[PDB]
Amino acid sequence: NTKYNKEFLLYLAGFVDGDGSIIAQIKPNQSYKFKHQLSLTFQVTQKTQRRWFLDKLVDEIGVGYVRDRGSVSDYILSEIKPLHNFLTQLQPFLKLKQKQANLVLKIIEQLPSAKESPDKFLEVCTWVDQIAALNDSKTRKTTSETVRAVLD
Amino acid sequence: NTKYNKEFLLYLAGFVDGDGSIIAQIKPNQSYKFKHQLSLTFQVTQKTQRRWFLDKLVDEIGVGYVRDRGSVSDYILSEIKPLHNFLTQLQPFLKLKQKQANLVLKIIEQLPSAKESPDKFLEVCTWVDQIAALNDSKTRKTTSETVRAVLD
DNA sequence: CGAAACTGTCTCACGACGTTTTGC
DNA sequence: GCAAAACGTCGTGAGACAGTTTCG
Ligand SMILES: [Ca+2]
Ligand SMILES: [Ca+2]
Ligand SMILES: [Ca+2]
Repeated sequence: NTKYNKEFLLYLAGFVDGDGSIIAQIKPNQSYKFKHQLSLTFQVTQKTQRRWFLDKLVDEIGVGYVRDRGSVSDYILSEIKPLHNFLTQLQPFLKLKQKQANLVLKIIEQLPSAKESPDKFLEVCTWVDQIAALNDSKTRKTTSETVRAVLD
Repeated sequence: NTKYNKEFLLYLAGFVDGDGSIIAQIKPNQSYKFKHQLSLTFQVTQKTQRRWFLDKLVDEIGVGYVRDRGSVSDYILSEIKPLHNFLTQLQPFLKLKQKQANLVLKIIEQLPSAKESPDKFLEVCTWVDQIAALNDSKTRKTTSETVRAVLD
């Protein structure tokens, strides 16, 4: 439950609004009660020759990791608890991705809840829809509508 | 000669390191003495549906303008004086583009002497080589080397 | 089972120039 | 003659997912 310096949050919020992404996904997966996993991800993408900057975010944020994918790299943070702590503090300084950060926080708080009702889980999936709508979504497939394959 | 708020600068620096570009160019033009114009530009690019963010920047920075170019728009700041003032205050919070910022600042401060000595003009055209090397330059064509057509 | 990771890629939304036209 | 504006383009450097797997 680390407390972040405001100057750091202000700059990073700007950077996140730029090269960052706040993602919410519904991943079909049979091992789950509702045959889908609710996935949340905070990420920052950057050309690999500049990964030092992402590695630094790992150290500064105190959690997450950097993944290499060729000419580009990403700082990824998915652990729900640290993500909630982080987005809570980052959120007030965001200008382009604040709505989605808030939706993510809202989803996180409703996870245990939605993981018990086919309709509560479906409501949460509705939140995921909104986040995707707010992002420049171009290759999305699984939506709350598709999860509504739960009826039967 | 406007003084910007620190939290505004902190956020913007991060956003600039993300979607911005600090540019220096040598534009071949016959109307100039040394057949080239020293052009400097600070710009922030964004998908046109988010043009409001760029329009808002024009108000917050107090100078500059937004141009449209298809699916994308750009906030542009070229006026050398407000540019110098703006970058002077932003530069300390930059992390990926701090070097190019200080170089632009330096080019501006040396512009006057650059007009006289055809040799100082080439040394300034050096500063611009440096800036392009720092950016992810890939379509550049006019360098200090080409300027050396100042040999007759 | 389920939190989180490992792995790959579609379609841009940017970055970083260049070329031309003004205007004092 | 130089500053600032206009208008147009190369080649990504991002964003935003998808899909399958690890293992307490
Ligand atoms: Ca962006
Ligand atoms: Ca960037
Ligand atoms: Ca970007």
